[PDB]
Amino acid sequence: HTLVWGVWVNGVDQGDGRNIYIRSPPNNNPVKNLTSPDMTCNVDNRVVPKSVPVNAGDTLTFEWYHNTRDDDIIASSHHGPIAVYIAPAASNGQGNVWVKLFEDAYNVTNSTWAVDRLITAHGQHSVVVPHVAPGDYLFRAEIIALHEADSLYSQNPIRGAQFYISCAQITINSSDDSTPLPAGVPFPGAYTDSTPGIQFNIYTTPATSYVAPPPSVWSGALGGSIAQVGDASLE
Ligand SMILES: [Cl-]
Ligand SMILES: [Cl-]
Ligand SMILES: [Cl-]
Ligand SMILES: [Cl-]
Ligand SMILES: [Cl-]
Ligand SMILES: [Cu+2]
Repeated sequence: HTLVWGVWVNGVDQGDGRNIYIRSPPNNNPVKNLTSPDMTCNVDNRVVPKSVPVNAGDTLTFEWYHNTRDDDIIASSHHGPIAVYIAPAASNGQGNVWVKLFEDAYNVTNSTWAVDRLITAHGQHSVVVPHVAPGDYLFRAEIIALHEADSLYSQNPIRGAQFYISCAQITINSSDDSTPLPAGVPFPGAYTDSTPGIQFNIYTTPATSYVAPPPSVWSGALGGSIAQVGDASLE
């Protein structure tokens, strides 16, 4: 159970974005139905009044929280991967538009899931803004909590993978457009019951075996991190 508070741009807090530049849902409950329209941008997908200005090459940091800013972020039980996707805003997230910019899943090197790292990072994870066309975009940050994912939601709706989805409105101002954005995948649609990484037993299946759901990270993506970029208590 987690939500996006706001974003940082090059280590500068853009302030509370909830219902402002984040298409915030009403609460922190997961999406679970893989065919749901709610897979696009969560349960209240609508235009919000502000879009955060960035330039290509900026570090854009999403900041998550549980109940209040800079709290426990997400329950530690919620082990799973983190991904970020981009789509042109005019799409409203519809059709074959979502391009993956970032994936972290299980990290053998230090025996962490992405979610574990997110908690350590005070809810903060980042992407480099890609060299796409100037204009308005949706950045879709997605946490998959796997603690109940040994069952399919379609078999038992009390369980299943849990999707914490947040769409931020981002305006890319300066960009040389050296990596034009291609068509992408649909949400809903890209994840199905058989997709790798949707049905997974963290209790009995080795985490080193986990494969995150496709699609693969786009060739144009410039990277990211899961790491604190600024101290929210420093304000
Ligand atoms: Cl839960
Ligand atoms: Cl950190
Ligand atoms: Cl099942
Ligand atoms: Cl990949
Ligand atoms: Cl490319
Ligand atoms: Cu939860």
